[PDB]
Amino acid sequence: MVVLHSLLGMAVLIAIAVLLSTDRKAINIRTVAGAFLIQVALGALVLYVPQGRDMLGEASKTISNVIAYGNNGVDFLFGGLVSEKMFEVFGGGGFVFALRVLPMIVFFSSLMAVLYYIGVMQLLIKVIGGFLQKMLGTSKAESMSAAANIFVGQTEAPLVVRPYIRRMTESELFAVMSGGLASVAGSVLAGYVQMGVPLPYLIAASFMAAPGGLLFAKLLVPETERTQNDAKPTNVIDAAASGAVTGAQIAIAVGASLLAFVALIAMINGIIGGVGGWFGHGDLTLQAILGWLFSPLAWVIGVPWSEAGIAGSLIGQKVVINEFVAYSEFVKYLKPEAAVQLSDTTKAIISFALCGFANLGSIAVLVGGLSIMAPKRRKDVARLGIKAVVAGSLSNLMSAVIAGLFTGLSGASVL
Amino acid sequence: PRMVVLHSLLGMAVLIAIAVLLSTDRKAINIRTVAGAFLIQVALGALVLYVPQGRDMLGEASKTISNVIAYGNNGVDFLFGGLVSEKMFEVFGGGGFVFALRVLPMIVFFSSLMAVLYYIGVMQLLIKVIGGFLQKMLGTSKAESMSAAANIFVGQTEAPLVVRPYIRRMTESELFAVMSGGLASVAGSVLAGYVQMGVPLPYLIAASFMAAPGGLLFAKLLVPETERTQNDAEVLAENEDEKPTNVIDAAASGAVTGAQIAIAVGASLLAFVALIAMINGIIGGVGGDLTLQAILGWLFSPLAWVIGVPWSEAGIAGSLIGQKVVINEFVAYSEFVKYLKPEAAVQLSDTTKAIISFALCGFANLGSIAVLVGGLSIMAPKRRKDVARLGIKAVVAGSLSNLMSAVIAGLFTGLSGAS
Amino acid sequence: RMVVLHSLLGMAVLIAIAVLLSTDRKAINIRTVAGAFLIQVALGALVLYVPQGRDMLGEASKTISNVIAYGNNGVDFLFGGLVSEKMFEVFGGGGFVFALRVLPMIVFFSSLMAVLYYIGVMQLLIKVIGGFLQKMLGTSKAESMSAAANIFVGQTEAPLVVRPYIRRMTESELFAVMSGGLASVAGSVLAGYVQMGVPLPYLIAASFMAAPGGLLFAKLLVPETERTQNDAEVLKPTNVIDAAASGAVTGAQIAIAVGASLLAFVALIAMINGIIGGVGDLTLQAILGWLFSPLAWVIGVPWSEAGIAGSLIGQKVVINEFVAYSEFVKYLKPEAAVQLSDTTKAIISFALCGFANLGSIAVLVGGLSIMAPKRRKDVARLGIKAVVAGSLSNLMSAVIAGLFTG
Ligand SMILES: O=c1ccn([C@@H]2O[C@H](CO)[C@@H](O)[C@H]2O)c(=O)[nH]1
Ligand SMILES: O=c1ccn([C@@H]2O[C@H](CO)[C@@H](O)[C@H]2O)c(=O)[nH]1
Ligand SMILES: O=c1ccn([C@@H]2O[C@H](CO)[C@@H](O)[C@H]2O)c(=O)[nH]1
Ligand code: NA
Ligand code: NA
Ligand code: NA
Repeated sequence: MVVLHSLLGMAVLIAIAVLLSTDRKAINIRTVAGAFLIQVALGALVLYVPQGRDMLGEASKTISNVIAYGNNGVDFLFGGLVSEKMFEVFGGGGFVFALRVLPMIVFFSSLMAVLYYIGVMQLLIKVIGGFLQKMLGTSKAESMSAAANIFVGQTEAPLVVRPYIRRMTESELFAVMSGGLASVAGSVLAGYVQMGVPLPYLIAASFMAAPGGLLFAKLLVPETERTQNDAKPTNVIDAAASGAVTGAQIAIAVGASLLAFVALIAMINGIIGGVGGWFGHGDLTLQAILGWLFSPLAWVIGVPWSEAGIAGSLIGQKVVINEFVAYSEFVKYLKPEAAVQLSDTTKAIISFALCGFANLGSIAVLVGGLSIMAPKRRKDVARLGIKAVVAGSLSNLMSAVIAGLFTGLSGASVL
Repeated sequence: PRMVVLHSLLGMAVLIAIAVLLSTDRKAINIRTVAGAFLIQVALGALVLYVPQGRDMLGEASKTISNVIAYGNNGVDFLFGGLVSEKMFEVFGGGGFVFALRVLPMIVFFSSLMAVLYYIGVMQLLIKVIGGFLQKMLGTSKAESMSAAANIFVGQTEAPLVVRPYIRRMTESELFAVMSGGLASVAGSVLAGYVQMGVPLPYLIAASFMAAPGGLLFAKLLVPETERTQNDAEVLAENEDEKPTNVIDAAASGAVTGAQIAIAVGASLLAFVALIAMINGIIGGVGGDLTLQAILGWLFSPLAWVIGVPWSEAGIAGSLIGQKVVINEFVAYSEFVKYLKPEAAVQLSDTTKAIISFALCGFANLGSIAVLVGGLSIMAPKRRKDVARLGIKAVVAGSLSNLMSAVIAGLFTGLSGAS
Repeated sequence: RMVVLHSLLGMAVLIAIAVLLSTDRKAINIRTVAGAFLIQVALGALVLYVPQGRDMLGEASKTISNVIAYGNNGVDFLFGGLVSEKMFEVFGGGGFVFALRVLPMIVFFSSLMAVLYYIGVMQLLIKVIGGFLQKMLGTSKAESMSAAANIFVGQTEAPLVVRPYIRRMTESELFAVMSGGLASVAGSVLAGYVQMGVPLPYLIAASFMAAPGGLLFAKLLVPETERTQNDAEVLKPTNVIDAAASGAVTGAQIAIAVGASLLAFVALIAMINGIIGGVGDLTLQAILGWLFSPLAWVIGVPWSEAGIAGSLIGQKVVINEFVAYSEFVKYLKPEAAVQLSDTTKAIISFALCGFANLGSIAVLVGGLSIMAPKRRKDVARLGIKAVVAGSLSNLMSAVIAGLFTG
């Protein structure tokens, strides 16, 4: 039974979290059982029942329209280098990453800046964040962080509650970090889409990341102390421009990091290839090692053993490098001309498991940005780095288990 | 048939009227200043378009800068290789023109070029000459004269740098004159950008020079000088800061600055064009063929007709002028150059194309307010609240200035020039 | 066929020029300068003459060439098919897009060196080579570490290892740091020259000879007249991924600044050539070639090719090495009209391998001041003299090259 394989996976994830908990006898049951109940509720809502799949389908239509609007600005700026004739000439190379993926960071950063300026995002965060604190009993600040994290990046997310950060507790801070590592940004989300990644999965994952982030944040470090209970751009054109420039230099940083990471990985594979020549192989790669290593974890979360090696590589690459490298090697399996055709339930698991910033490199990003908001807490942030990555990774896997289960029930994923 | 003078003088009268009606103190208006500015602007406008000797000078200047832009393209050809080559059109067609590779690098080169010209001492002299001419004829203060004269060549934030010890304690009318002169003007860097997009270069040069008196015109009309202009002896100019080591440093530094500027503009344009199409999606979804371009056009259609555009082509000019004010000139020009193509479905009259060219030539938009507020505060932090207050008024001042030159354009492009 | 006299002639002239421009010729440490000259010509004879050394140099060339290939994988990922071979089937000569072929190498090698700094490899290489230079030349530990570091990294990143010692270091030590930076390259832009076409083994050798050559003319122009510090230490990113990412971002904005500088410089040069060609075929290239022709002849270039080498070296000093190399690789094509000898191609490749130009003065002033702001006045004052020192160093390695080729 699929439900047995999924419930087992959920059991493993929750068990590992408790074993890594700082105070196991201090764990708030109402919070974590409520959080787990919400994440699986949203899971059943968007992936199982027809009404929710239609609502999710309408959302995909809307945001894709927005992405298309962004591409109008991309077509204007980069002319025919993003035209259709690129494939007619360069074939697969017709898809230029730096011109089709990175500019979406620029557009959405400006769009989010406009939405913040109008007052739309404050409303959405206040509503969703309010629902969380009312159900889970978490504080207001860490709750608002999760809602922001659904839409914006891990660094931009706590900005809405940034004066509360310098005084907030150990658990509240970790919850902000975990909620940050569990969720992507809307900017890079459209980036994944332009690479070929299924949009509806990314939407659902972004919403599930908020309670899932809180789930493993209250499991690893439950609230042991007292909380703190309480309660600019010139014009709209300035906000749009300010967001564009911000998203521009972010995109340059992202594009430069990927160019370096990919090249370094190939360099490592060259080293492992030579040294591994005496090990009886020589054709060994880092991808295979990660896949062979993370193979058990892939099988636990619902992936068949035949594809557990593949899923292991993608999950492995995600944590040690980033999600972009993972998704870049993942879309290669989504091609209809692929030698190895993945199952539908597998693709859903991976799509949810990979949707997160939880990696070794995001730690320094957290440290830098979260310190600018709270400099005296900088030592605390860097200390909770690894544990937060774990919390974020477990949140992604929880969403993956839930996803693979509901696709095993009534399946759906267009090629 | 020579009724154009009536239609033009009407437009001139309307533009000056709107200014006077929006003035802070109508009885404080210095007639010798505003009549001088209007007379100078129409004199320059006539001279370069009308008389043969003036057309030759504008043509000589055009050929000079055209060669400069060509020199810049050598660097572009070097850096981006064949992505800016001729066979880009043989392959991609119209899409062979890559805006990021054809336009933005010109911002880099000219920013480095102007850095060299400021280093040799050339630009300080030109500003000192033209600025001195404006304080003699218009009676405006020394500071606002240098700023207005500077704005002809450089940007709105870079221009007041030559008078930055004056900015701290200058009056509102002077402060408003600096802001207006910056909004009614362009930058030589982005000017070369418009040229590559297809915009007529001679019109740009003419509009750039008319920006200074036209700026001071509506600056002294909206906010006249009711206080004392500072004298040199009373001002102590706080020291120094960086001066570039040598000419190679100056060129390299200016290039890097122009590079990050080109990045900021490029990203802003990607966002703006996208957000515009997103608004068209919202409107088109709520309303069907209704777009923001059409609304802005239908809205500014009368104002387009006032300045001398035929009603058949008034809707188009309305969209372009509209898009300029609410977004920027790059978006306006990008839509304008499509009407300049020989195989274009919609064909405009020669006089209309000129009117639009001059009307669009200016930084007068809602975004430039925040640009001024930022850069002008770095020079004088105590005046930041005052700058932000006069933001909208100054944009209007810049708009009226650009429109005034456009009226003059249509009037003297009302014959056989066609430069 | 004994150009050994012509080479020794070149060495003599260069050293003589250095001595004449010195502050205190009576304070020159002979053991230091003769040692530095001895080491530089020893390295030359090792990697360019004797078989066992050419092999090691060839192996290092092969290794780094593989590293470069690994970097291109990341480049192929980012910029897709605009770096494919189809570009040549379409655009031909223009298929080679500089901004896409060369600049991203700076990003990759700035991240890689950041990793090597993180692992602890570079700290070891600096400590070993630096200790070798303080023992043989008698130079202070700090200025030896900086010179050794300048082999791998840039002029502003090299003194970062001896950063706390810069505030209290002497006039001669400071100049030696500046000279070491101007006489040397970075591994980032080194891979950039390789992608243009410039022979990798020459770039390898030149980068290693840069350190003792820099120390040579630094202790010649301003010898140590004060008391120094004896012992010195080499001496943060959260993890290796942070270091690799940070190095990439730094290299990115660096690549932006470099590319923009080239676009301007190239365009400004074409503008000057347009001014000169006015009525009221002479170019800035030819003029600089006409001026630096004698100095090109002294270092061992045949007079028939002295005009060409003069332009290239001339452009290097007044503009930069990228502009110089970009017009030098045109002579390395088999389809070129003017062919050059193998010895000349080696001479120019070594002479142009350095940041020593008029524009690098401001770069030194900027970065070296961030490390020691009270010494900013001293750095700017010694700017031109340091450019001379770096230039003479590159010329020395060029003489050594032309000598040991054959
Ligand atoms: O808005 C963003 C986008 C990216 N990143 C960082 O960049 C990596 C690649 O997108 C992510 O994993 C994350 O560490 C952020 O912190 N915020
Ligand atoms: O040198 C420049 C170029 C552009 N801009 C700003 O960027 C907008 C688009 O060019 C202009 O309207 C102006 O606000 C400047 O301020 N200075
Ligand atoms: O790592 C580097 C690379 C370049 N440059 C500066 O940039 C110029 C062009 O590469 C060089 O001459 C030098 O002045 C540095 O300072 N450090
Ligand atoms: Na997020
Ligand atoms: Na201006
Ligand atoms: Na160096």
